[PDB]
Amino acid sequence: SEVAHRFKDLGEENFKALVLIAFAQYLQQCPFEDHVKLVNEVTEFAKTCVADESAENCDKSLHTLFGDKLCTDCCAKQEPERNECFLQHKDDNPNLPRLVRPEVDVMCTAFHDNEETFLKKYLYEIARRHPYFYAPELLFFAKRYKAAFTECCQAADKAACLLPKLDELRDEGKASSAKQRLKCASLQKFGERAFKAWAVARLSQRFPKAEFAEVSKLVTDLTKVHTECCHGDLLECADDRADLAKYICENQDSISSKLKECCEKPLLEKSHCIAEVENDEMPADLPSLAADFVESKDVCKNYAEAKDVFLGMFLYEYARRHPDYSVVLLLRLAKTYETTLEKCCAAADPHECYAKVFDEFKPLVEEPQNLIKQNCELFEQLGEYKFQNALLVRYTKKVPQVSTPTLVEVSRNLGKVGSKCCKHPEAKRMPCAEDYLSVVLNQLCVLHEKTPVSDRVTKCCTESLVNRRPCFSALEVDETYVPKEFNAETFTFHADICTLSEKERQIKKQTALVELVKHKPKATKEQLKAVMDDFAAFVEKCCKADDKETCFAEEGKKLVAASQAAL
Ligand SMILES: O=C(O)c1cc(/N=N/c2ccc(S(=O)(=O)Nc3ccccn3)cc2)ccc1O
Ligand SMILES: O=C(O)c1cc(/N=N/c2ccc(S(=O)(=O)Nc3ccccn3)cc2)ccc1O
Ligand SMILES: O=C(O)c1cc(/N=N/c2ccc(S(=O)(=O)Nc3ccccn3)cc2)ccc1O
Repeated sequence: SEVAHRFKDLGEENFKALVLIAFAQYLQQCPFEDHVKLVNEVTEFAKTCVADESAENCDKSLHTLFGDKLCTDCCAKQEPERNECFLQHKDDNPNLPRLVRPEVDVMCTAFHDNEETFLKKYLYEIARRHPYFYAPELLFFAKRYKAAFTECCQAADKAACLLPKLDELRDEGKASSAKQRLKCASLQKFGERAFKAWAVARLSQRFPKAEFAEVSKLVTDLTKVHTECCHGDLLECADDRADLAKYICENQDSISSKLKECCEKPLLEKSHCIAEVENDEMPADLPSLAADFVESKDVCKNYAEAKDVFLGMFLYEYARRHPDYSVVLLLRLAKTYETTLEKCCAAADPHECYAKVFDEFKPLVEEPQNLIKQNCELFEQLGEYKFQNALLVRYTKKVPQVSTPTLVEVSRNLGKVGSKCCKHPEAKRMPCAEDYLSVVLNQLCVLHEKTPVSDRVTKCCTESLVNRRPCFSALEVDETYVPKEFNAETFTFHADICTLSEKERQIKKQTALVELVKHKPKATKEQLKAVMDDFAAFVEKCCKADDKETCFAEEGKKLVAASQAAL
């Protein structure tokens, strides 16, 4: 009796929350009350399984049960053809209104008037926009959301208290959503082995005192935990995630010294802590990697007798002594190793063939170090917004088939690497940057997957997970792309532009830049600035003007006319 097991282990509050997240992630377009009725039904039913497991239908699988509730094209099909359909029907870019924040008094009224509904609405709106949000982490976001409203709605300045907390949590969730999106992407588009490897590299860096067999047990469980959430099995996902947090905390002395605090925290806070713990102290006495991977007379034999274990050991051994290296780098190195081993172990004398394999790594390590430095110097100069604009023009030139909204979202997100990473001491910058850029390029990948337009995005996206950043970095301007033309409807200028929020002013200014590039992909920073200058002088003119709409319309014609025959 599955439904009872999960209701018992997770408890009423969490079960009700998980089931809702599941419903809002599948039927993203269905309204809040349609999900509320569905939640009440499964919760009512689960209670009649919790009271008596001996009841009918209580013995059915969660996959079979939840599937039914939605049906009250994918609904026609039955298990296993059932769940795969609803999965394939999840939307990374769902056509939903732009969620607007009400006034603080308004927000505090609704929370006081009804707490549960207020949080069910939060869980609903998030999950429906973010179909791959790590469900257990989402309960932690709700916990904090509730906890912020309890303190700020009773305080004197309800606004200045909550708004920064709301800004901190929404930035944190957008980041959580994007990291978890990459996890699912790695599992579904690349396979269990690609995810296994990624986790082996990270947990090796984070737990360098832990033995390979111990890093293996964790990754096996973490692969289970994440496959489940990505597949939609949110109830067992949240359970197995709690079952791993318990194991880690029991066997701390075999895993890490940075765990003591996390394990004394409540169950939601505990897993959140472990998921992002600081890497432990690297072991003092660590032999050279050459001893086992280059010099050892048994390399090829170990590569033949156990390719998965030996190559797994190499990844673990490099990663456990390289926390200044991004996981994508460590995986490029591990792949390179295996690749050189494939060649050399066929040759007459393999030892001389693969003898200078660590010298074959030398470029692969330098290239990210070169990128991070370059992009951070530009960051200290430009400050962020102008840094996004630089990336904007660069990426628009490489892949101009991509929609302006996707280019503006992604280039803004790429730009955010400077503030996020150039703050750390030079040595800590590469995992931050590269491991963050993979998350942002994964977004460009998932948004493009829905409506493929650029064959270059498709190639870099599908070709590899790990080589994605060098794949885009390597792209030059598109010389085969047919420049788009300007008209009366390219740009739309109204009075409202004047009173825009700073954020929306930037986004509007960036949106025009992408289009300007889409007009002339061979355009130069100065040519683009010249047109961007005239555009600025134009809204300055009409926003100050007596009429506004007549300036915006009259001068609007002249602006697009002057922008066409001059760069
Ligand atoms: O409960 C938890 O959240 C918890 C989390 C744990 N490990 N968390 C990890 C481990 C690895 C990563 S990772 O981001 O490097 N891995 C991946 C995998 C594929 C694609 C992208 N990233 C991220 C989180 C380990 C034990 C736990 O208890
Ligand atoms: O608002 C702005 O920041 C602004 C920025 C503009 N940037 N134009 C360009 C043009 C070309 C490039 S690029 O492809 O050469 N890439 C780069 C990247 C870093 C430094 C220099 N160039 C990068 C930026 C052009 C017009 C503007 O209005
Ligand atoms: O100073 C400014 O406010 C400023 C504003 C500018 N506004 N650019 C805009 C304003 C509105 C739009 S729009 O959203 O109506 N048009 C669109 C939207 C998407 C794709 C193509 N066109 C597109 C570009 C452009 C340059 C500037 O300097």
